[PDB]
Amino acid sequence: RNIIADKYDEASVLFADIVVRFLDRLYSAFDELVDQHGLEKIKVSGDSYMVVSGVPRPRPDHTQALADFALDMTNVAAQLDPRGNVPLRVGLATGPVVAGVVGSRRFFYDVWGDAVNVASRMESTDSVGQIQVPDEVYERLKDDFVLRERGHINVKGVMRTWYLIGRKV
Repeated sequence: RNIIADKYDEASVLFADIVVRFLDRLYSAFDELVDQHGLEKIKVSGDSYMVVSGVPRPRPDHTQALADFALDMTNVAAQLDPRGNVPLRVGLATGPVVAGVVGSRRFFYDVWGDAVNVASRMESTDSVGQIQVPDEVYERLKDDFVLRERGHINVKGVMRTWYLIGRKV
């Protein structure tokens, strides 16, 4: 009741692993590749890379479409590392799969109110480089913080706003 699942008698699957800054560099190029070849990257846990061909969108040439992808992928991994040293393992199969959507559930903290609205509008009308604030936060900071007025903006009425310069040292 939480999974929509569809059988595919034949698709093509690719797993890669290479296998902080370095990882993200490669993977961007792989993502670009996936988009170039018009293929589908599947989210998987723990640093391994997975691309599918023929799913969700069937392709008469699904295996070879993937094979071509794999060949580019090695040519990118090839160079493009740390010192002079990228070790990429890549695996391909073609056969039946099941594909579809998993209905997981998450729990997040969230906040609502006028303060959220006021904060939103303070950001989106802020002057670049500044921290913009209403009267209410000004009142709370004036003693310990130094602030300079901006003036009266229409906030989707009319409010006075201040820039927050810094602490008082």
